[PDB]
Amino acid sequence: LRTYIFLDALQPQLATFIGKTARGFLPVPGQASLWVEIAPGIAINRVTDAALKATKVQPAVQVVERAYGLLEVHHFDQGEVLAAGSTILDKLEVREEGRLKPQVMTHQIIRAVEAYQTQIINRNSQGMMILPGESLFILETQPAGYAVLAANEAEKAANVHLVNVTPYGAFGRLYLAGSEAEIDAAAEAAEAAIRSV
Amino acid sequence: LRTYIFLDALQPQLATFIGKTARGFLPVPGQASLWVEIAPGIAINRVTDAALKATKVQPAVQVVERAYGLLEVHHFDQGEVLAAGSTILDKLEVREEGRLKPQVMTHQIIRAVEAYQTQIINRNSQGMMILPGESLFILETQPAGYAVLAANEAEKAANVHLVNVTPYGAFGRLYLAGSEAEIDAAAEAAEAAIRSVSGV
Amino acid sequence: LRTYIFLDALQPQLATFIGKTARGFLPVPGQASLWVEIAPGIAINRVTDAALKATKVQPAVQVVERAYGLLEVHHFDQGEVLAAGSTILDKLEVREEGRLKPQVMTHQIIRAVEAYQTQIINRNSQGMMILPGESLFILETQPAGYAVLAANEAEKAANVHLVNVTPYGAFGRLYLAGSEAEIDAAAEAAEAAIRSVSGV
Amino acid sequence: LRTYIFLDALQPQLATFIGKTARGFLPVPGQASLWVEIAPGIAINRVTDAALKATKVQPAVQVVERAYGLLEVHHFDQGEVLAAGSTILDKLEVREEGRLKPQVMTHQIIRAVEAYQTQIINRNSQGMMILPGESLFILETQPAGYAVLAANEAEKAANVHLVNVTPYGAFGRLYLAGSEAEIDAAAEAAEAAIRSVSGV
Amino acid sequence: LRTYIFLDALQPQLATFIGKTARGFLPVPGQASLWVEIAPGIAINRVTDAALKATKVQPAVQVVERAYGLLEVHHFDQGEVLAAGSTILDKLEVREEGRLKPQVMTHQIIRAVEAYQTQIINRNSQGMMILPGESLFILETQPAGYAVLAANEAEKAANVHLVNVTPYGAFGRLYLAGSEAEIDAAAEAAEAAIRSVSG
Amino acid sequence: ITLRTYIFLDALQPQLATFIGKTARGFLPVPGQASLWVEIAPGIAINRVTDAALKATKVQPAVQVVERAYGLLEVHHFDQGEVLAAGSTILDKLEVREEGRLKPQVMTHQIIRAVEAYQTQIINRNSQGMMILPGESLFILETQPAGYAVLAANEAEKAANVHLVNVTPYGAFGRLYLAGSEAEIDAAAEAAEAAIRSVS
Repeated sequence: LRTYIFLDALQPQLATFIGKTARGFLPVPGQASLWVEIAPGIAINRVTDAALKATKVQPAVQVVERAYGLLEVHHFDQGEVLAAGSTILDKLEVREEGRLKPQVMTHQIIRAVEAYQTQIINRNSQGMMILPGESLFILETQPAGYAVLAANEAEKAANVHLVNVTPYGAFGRLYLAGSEAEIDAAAEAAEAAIRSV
Repeated sequence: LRTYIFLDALQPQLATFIGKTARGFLPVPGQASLWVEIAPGIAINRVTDAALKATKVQPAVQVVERAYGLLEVHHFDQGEVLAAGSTILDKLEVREEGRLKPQVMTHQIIRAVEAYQTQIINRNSQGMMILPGESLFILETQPAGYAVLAANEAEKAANVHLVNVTPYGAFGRLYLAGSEAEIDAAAEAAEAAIRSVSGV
Repeated sequence: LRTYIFLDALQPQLATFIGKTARGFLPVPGQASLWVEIAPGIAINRVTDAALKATKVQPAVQVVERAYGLLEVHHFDQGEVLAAGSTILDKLEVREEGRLKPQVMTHQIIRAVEAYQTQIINRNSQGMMILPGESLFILETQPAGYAVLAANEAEKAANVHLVNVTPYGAFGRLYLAGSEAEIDAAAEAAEAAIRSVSGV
Repeated sequence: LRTYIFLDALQPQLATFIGKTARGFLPVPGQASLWVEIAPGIAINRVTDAALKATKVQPAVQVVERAYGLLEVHHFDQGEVLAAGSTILDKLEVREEGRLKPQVMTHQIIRAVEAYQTQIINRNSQGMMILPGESLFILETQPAGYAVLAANEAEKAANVHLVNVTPYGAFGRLYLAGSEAEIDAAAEAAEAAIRSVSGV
Repeated sequence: LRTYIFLDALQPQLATFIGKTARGFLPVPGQASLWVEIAPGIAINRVTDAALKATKVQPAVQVVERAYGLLEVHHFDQGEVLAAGSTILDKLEVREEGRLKPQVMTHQIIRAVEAYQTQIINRNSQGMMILPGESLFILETQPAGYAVLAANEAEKAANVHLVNVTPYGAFGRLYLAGSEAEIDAAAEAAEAAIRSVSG
Repeated sequence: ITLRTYIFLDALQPQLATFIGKTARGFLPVPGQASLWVEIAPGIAINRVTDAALKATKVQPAVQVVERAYGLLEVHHFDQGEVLAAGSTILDKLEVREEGRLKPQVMTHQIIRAVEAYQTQIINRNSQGMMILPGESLFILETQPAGYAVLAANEAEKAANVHLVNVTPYGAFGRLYLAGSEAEIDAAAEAAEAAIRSVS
């Protein structure tokens, strides 16, 4: 069990980013959302099947990457999602606390990003544009799944733009853009959330 | 000469969108930008060559379509971009006014788009994401090259988000997202810009 | 109103194929499914919005192609889908029978396809694989949206494999694979379904 | 029958370019290569099946395009490929000279291409890279399938680089790069090759 | 030498899957098929060159991924393929047994997969589609190359559908779909095949 | 921060610059420009390096790749002083000196003489640079960290008449493919290996 984290309600940009990029059943803002990462990757199919047979949740994500596998299930009813999470933990025979604790590989604020840099960031991103002169928050977590918690709590806490989030792979990466003050608040919220796991 | 439109200064989102999609030298906001659409599209390489050998402009775009060809050249110095444009028009043996006059084919404001619909829009888009509940402006131009004018002027006129712009084909398509009030102003600015262009 | 076709229940392979290629809310087998193709295409966003604001349907497909636009909406409740259809027709200010009557443009059965040909078919397809020696049904419809009706009814009628279906463009194209007799039955049902559609 | 051209032996770069882009059985240099373009395109699967059932040829290419269809079949032995053509001509009730006689719609040499322009060309190309300062030959043929003859004979006659070739659509497009002298010879050989083709 | 496995005759779905996804000279059902995986990845070009210079085999696959390299060569004549393999081993100065023995990290049957889950599996797959209500066999091997043996032997033994096989990467993954009993017979034959190779 | 790669190229050779321009996501260079490559871990932290170089100099970035584990930056300018000023800024920022970089090691280096057509066809289908043609020799080089592969490419191209087939200077291992005559490949390989060995 690499990642296990429950989002009580998806913020609009995160839900929209998942919808623009994920392969599965799109979530909408406000739905509860549970994320589960495990190894080996292909074995996530066992987790998905358990959750879907037990509850009415819908999966936005089942990724099997080089080494790991990641699942998202969602529903407008928090308890329906939480019911799916309990089922998953029973199938895995581990409790919520047996999850790997998230580590922050990088947390940095880059002020007044130059146009040359935003152009490359943006060409590699599918979320909101970072525009020249905006501040950039970059967060790298390990394992990758927890990046969504940082993204959701940051968006909840400040007026910022979700540029990109990658909650799978060796490392989970998050890009936010906004004014310096809003990015400061978004960064504080994201970090306070990762450390609360 | 189908399209010959000079943008005095690229607005930030349009410049960023070009940075996301162009296959040439990426621009940056504030640069002057000339877009030239021609028929036949195979001659675009000769037009590009004329502009580049005469001036210091950098080309963000050269698209050879099934019929039409599109070029973008830019520079911070408007003089470089207009020098390139003059070179092009003189080679084509046309005057700027000889360009096709653009027409607003289709224009629609869709208020408070539902979440389901913002997903299909977003998955077909590379610009800003439209969020559920935002209003959507959809514009079609003929010829298609002029859609970058609608995008640039809309962004100048209103606090809207550029979701996507496609300035090549028979019709140029533009998608903007924002509040209803912002989209109202962006829509009018986009349409007023298209109709302000003299030509054939 | 180019295409307007109601599918009472999505067959498993067609629903799975939509799940593979659609950029909207993926459907599941057994759901009612309405497909709407219009000209001008760009106006599909207004059609989609009207259906989503009026009903609980979810959209699997919204394709802005070139001159046409295609929408799919679905729901397990046939009533919600029919309600969305009437909402669309009223928004378009047309009646169902005002749709273009579809025509079988081309229909072919290739018996016992060679391995060298199945490789190329499969590389241009996202559905089931056609295996060497299986028969291949190739269908073209006009308008293109009705191709999903041919696919759904063929799967209803025969034990065949959905290789690929493309219900957007000037002609809709369908590829099915299976034994000769089953392909004969699939082609019959697909062609009959197309001819059973009323329109102009 | 739009295109019917027999290439006695694929030249190395053209064979390599096909290997890079085709979705069938990759050829190698020196093999005989027959290219068949037909209308309607959807009938191409039926022509492919006839050729494969009658001979040992392997198909590198089968593209069904919005109007036309293109097939490539090849074999180390010219006879096999000629046998496949003989079968295709019999299946079509047409002779070799019943093909459309191709014509050179466009032919341009752009000398000393600027670095900015070679970038965009290269990002839209899968063959050899054109390097800054090299000359660029741009040819268009109609029917499009004959563009591979222009490519094969240009490569036979001159030390030039195949940048890209597209043998389908309304026009076949050929981009070559090299020194001014090499490109001059390649252009003349290409144009002569197309002129040497008989047909309606 | 990470993977070295010989398939006497490619089954139809496996051959077709290779044909739809591989970058190379596409094989056809019935051809003999040899798979070789090594590290360093880029060094697979030496292996390919030896096999092609010595025999008439055609390569369906030469993948250079993050870390490893994978080759497939095939021919209707098992003799050409076996001659190509021994040439490879001769050039590597290795014997067939010096290969890493494949492990079985994941092997699971998921019965009656829900439509939500099949839609995702399918959107990530290029083989046959798994349909809602079918059973799913999932198998992971290390090294990845050996997945093709499980696929070929599974298809030979049971009426199942090849959904996907990825014989390159850190781990070789196999997805089969079908009825539960047929999937059980397929899994039986696949697992027996994997653990029956020395190394 | 771990400084995996730091290497300065005095002048980009034509094929390398063209390959960067054909493949990279950024502001793409032209031949003759000075080029600095910086690879670090953690991957996303490359953004700090980029920011420091851009805020202090006029360099433009051709590359900022954040892959599975590492991040790679390229900055370039015709004035070597701008590029070296950017490099000094980066090193001062990272608080490391030039020689604190990970020393590159020639991992795999091999020449494959007279490559068969079956093999070139696969290599080419997996490559974006020049073609390798059957019968040409192939130089394959692996480097660790991957960033230093560009030095081998540039010096190999400077030293011999070879073709850049592909270079991947990011990932776990940096890989270089060159094609040419046996003798030209021999010289290119020697020049490439000597350069890598000479990095402190």
